[PDB]
Amino acid sequence: ETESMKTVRIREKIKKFLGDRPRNTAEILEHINSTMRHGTTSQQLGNVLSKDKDIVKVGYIKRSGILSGGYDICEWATRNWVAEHCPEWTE
Ligand SMILES: [Cl-]
Repeated sequence: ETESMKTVRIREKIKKFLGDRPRNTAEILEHINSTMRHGTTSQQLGNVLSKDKDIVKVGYIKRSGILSGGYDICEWATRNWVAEHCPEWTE
């Protein structure tokens, strides 16, 4: 019922989802929100992903344009996935 309990539940779902390969924030949000009653927002999810040390940011695209407006897309992986697939990587 608590916000922490929800956040813990969300973290476990995200980690399972990211098991196979890295995914972008939009894909993660769609997955999470497809399997929870209320789910979360892209802003809140970004915070959760950043705060969870088991889930690491592996890429980014930022777009800006006089027509595009601006947006970012971030790519995330589990730390263990990175350790296994990029064994020269460190942070
Ligand atoms: Cl929920």
